[PDB]
Amino acid sequence: RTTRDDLINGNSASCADVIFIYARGSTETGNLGTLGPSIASNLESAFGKDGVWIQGVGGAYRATLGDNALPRGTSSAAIREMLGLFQQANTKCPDATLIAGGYSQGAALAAASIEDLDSAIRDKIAGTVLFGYTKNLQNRGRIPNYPADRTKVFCKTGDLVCTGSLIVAAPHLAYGPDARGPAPEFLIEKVRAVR
Repeated sequence: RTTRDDLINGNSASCADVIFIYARGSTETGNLGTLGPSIASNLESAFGKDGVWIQGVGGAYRATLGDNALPRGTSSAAIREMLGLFQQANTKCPDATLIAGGYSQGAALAAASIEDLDSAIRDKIAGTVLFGYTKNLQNRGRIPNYPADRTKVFCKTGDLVCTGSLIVAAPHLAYGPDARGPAPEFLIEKVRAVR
């Protein structure tokens, strides 16, 4: 559904080979929102249901509208939450390949948490997909400290949050097809290339 806690509910003896951590958009449902379940179903078709753990960023990430106006596009508490989930994946499942994603405020959250990681865990994140990336212009289409070749930004023409605004126009609401197809396809290609 819109809530997946496979990492938090898993343990070191049940580790999947692939762990996907995803941050939803502002005021979205569960911990996966509108796009996360689509990405998860496509990953599960490729790796098998037991080949991948799906984990949304819940806990202290409350995905409030107002926190988009904070300097990094989200709150420091949300960033600590997603950093703790990357650390939990690295500690519980040292051999797992990580992949990540986020929509809107969740894209700003994924970018800030990846920036703030140490290199040992960051280098385990084989690919990251961002949709409606609210810091696209500000970060010049990149995630700080993370390679461009591991990054795939879905920023539709006319999605004004990708050009420095916070206005949500119809292209911001149109990432469903990307979440069902090219975004999980990119993550799967990066995981296959490493494993």
